[PDB]
Amino acid sequence: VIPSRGAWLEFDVDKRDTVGVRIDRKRRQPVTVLLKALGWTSEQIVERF
DNA sequence: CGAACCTGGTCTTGACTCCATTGCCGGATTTGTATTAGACTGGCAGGGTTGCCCCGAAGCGGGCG
Repeated sequence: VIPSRGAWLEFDVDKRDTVGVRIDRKRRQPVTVLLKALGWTSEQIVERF
């Protein structure tokens, strides 16, 4: 997700079957942690996915 | 055959002129330092976006003692 003058972010499936948020070129950081950082429950994730 | 002549360099005397060269000397300018008393109390900030290669370092899984 490329913005103009913002901050990059990526959701890359690794060598294993794990999706990972890389915000502003940080480390692997799986995406359910990012949804919980949006306050999304694990139940809300389960309902969504 | 001998005597003067005028004039080249070669040099000397002494007076005249003119300008460097300090030395003050007084003033102008300029370089550095100090001092401001109400209260103020943690920064903005884009280059990064390659490809490939070698290698050093962390980190964890794996067997292990």
